[PDB]
Amino acid sequence: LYRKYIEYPVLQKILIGLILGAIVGLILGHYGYADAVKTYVKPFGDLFVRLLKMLVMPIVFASLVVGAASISPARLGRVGVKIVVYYLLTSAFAVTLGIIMARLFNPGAGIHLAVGGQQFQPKQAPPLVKILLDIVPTNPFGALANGQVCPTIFFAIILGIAITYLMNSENEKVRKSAETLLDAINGLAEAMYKIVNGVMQYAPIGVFALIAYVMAEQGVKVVGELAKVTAAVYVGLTLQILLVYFVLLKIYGIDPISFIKKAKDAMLTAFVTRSSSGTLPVTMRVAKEMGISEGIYSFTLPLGATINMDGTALYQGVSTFFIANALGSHLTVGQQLTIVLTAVLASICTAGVPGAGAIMLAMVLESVGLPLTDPNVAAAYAMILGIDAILDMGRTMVNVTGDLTGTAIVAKTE
Ligand SMILES: N[C@@H](CC(=O)O)C(=O)O
Repeated sequence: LYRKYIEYPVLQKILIGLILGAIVGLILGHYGYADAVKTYVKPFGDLFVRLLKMLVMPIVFASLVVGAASISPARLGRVGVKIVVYYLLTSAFAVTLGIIMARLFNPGAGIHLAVGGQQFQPKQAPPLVKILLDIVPTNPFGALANGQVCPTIFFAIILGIAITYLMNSENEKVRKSAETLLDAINGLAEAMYKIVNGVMQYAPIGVFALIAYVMAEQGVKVVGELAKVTAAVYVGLTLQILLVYFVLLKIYGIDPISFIKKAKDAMLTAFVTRSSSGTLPVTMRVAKEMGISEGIYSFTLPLGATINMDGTALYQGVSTFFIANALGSHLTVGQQLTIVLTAVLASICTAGVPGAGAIMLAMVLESVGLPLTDPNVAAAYAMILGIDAILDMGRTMVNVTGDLTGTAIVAKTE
């Protein structure tokens, strides 16, 4: 409780809890009595997970309403077309590379990391037609509460475009009312951010508890796959950086070395801060240094940062393959491309704050193939959750660099 605790700024603090916990969990004989560590520690971690889920739902709604309504109807045009194409193609290629890398490493298992035995293939997922139908909400509040992310996305975009056509109308009462509504929702969003900042400080203890249980449960071989898949992701990320950007910058006429030189400044703050939003003003400064047009970067940067996320999509595909191979599941081609589409939609919906990235994974699993209710699935989810902390660090810099690439390419064409 003592203030100095909250005064230590180092995000390295989290890693402290990562290390100190694992050691204790690693010591099976004198400390790692599975039953006692289980009963005592597990709830401290479930508390962190439970708290983490709370942040997700309203942030999506408020951020999308404000951003879409303020940004898109105003500038809507061919610039929007090129940007949308770029973002969607990048998401697709990112998930493609994640799949290819899971094929290359095969990180998931040497022997089934979950106990298997009841790995029997899951209940068949619905065909694509009903998935696409679901994207539109059968009822807004009913689907909002129950626990569905995407239809809230739809409804929010709708409401925002509506308001934006609205405020321009003549009658003053209408303009005033719309303004008040918008401001209220924006205030809600700011509040949720302020809460995120706080939760981050409790996070370390939860990391400590979760990883301690993970280590003490299975012991030595949980770290064999864990690092393997870890590297599988990191390489998969670097490739995305090298091939995608160097090609594009090369094609349109920027020498990539100087580009990354310039970006390193923002990438440092993205990696260590573990958050995408605060970098956005740093991104605007970097663009002003990069030689990019004001209206274009002012339109694109917020919209890209909220909408477009590629590194997280690769992380989700690779984590999905991890789960599948740990459970004792093997994925057919149709299921693979279905994962492609579903992960595209999930990366689109993703929130944009540190931990949220894991949560949307639960969506893809539920949308296709493996349901979450099977205990082995949650068991492996627990293993993922720990390393997610470090993986997010590189995912942040990847996403920011991709958005910068998009804006600089568009501006260079014009
Ligand atoms: N906000 C994270 C992703 C996430 O947590 O969903 C990032 O930018 O890397």
